[PDB]
Amino acid sequence: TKIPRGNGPYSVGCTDLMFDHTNKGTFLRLYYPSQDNDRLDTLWIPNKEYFWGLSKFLGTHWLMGNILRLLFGSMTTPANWNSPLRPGEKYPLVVFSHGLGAFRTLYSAIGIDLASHGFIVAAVEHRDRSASATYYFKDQSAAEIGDKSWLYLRTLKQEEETHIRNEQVRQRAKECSQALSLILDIDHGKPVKNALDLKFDMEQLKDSIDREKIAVIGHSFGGATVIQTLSEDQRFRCGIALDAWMFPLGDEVYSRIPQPLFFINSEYFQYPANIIKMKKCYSPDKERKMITIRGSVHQNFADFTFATGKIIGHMLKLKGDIDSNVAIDLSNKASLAFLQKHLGLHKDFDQWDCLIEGDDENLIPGTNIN
Repeated sequence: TKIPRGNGPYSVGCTDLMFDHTNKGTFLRLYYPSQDNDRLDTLWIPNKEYFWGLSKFLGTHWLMGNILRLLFGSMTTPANWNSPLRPGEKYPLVVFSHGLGAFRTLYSAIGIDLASHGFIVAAVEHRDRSASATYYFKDQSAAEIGDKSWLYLRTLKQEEETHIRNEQVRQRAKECSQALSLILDIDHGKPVKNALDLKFDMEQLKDSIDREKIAVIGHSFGGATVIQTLSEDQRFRCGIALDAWMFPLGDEVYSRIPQPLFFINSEYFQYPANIIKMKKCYSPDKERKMITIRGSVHQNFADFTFATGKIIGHMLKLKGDIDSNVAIDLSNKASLAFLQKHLGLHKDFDQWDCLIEGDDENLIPGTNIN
């Protein structure tokens, strides 16, 4: 793998939680501070149906699914699969929301970095038909046999794009809120039968969460999800929207977000109709920060920026002019300073306070669109 290891002092583990087993239950990948750093063996894209889903998203046919699976089917991401939770402290929690055509495992560079700095991160899989694929179980017996029911991205007609994208962002916000409720309930002793049979005992999460230090983070469709979630759910104390795609949001949302909100944009994705909606969030009674990463494209926030070499990266728009490792470091470090500021963490993340103001060779303060 070329997906970077976490830069923080904690070793990082990974597992999957589905509860309840149904299409209305919560599904998330958990990245967390590990007790042991035994081996970096987590499978990046762990089922073949996700390659079929990716293929349908990219508008290709049956054959490209099998090529992507041949290329990436065994690629790992640097986290200890089912490693025990590091005991004796309460961790801040991030709920993470993926963009259109993605699913829970494709922001491991972001999730492993936050975990290596002492966060638990819950990367949610959406059941809104925005994921390229996702699964659930029709009953408890199906969950015991591993007899998965698959759900693939919904292709939309232009006529319905406004209505359905707004219905999707509302469901997505409900899913971020449900996932938070699952983790907080486990933190306070709710017994849960994970619908997946994994060596990670969810009991370990008992009294492991710092309940006042909760953030929501998301990319693209996920950035819109950040804003919807903040508007509905004051348990989320701040939001970080990575290249927010603002189109799905209703105008009622902009006046309802008291929490601090951070926009981290790619230089090469943003456009005036998008930026104006970001600027409708600004108000002298609210904390809003915006930076742009110089030489970055949309995909610099996701794991596919690390999946290919420099030249094929640029050809496919998975990489920009900036180094993929340098982009994600600026994103993760800026995020850490912001989470230290607005969650009241007692760490050294304030060293990167300058990246929040866009003070780096590789950052623009605010936006090039200005």
